[PDB]
Amino acid sequence: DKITVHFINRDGETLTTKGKIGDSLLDVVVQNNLDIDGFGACEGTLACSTCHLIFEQHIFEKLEAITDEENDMLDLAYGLTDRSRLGCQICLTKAMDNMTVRVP
Ligand code: FES
Repeated sequence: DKITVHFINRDGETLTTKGKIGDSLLDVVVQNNLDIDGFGACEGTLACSTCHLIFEQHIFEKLEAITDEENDMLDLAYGLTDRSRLGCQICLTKAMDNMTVRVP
């Protein structure tokens, strides 16, 4: 199944695209060639902070439990919020249809 995801880019523009249930948010950016500068540098291997996304609170609270490995890297991210995750760790579910995520 596919869902719609909106990305607010760091230039304030919204990029709307579709992703498949089970794909990571990095897969969504890559597969759809979204023009988000520098996003996903390390290719989803927890060796960068560049796939950092800011979530809506209601989505964030139902995401999978964060690992220490993700958290340690995420701690170093520019514009870290209490609703932040590394996007390459987050896989799409139907709860996320029409959600908005933001790139700081
Ligand atoms: S793409 Fe590097 S940790 Fe997510």
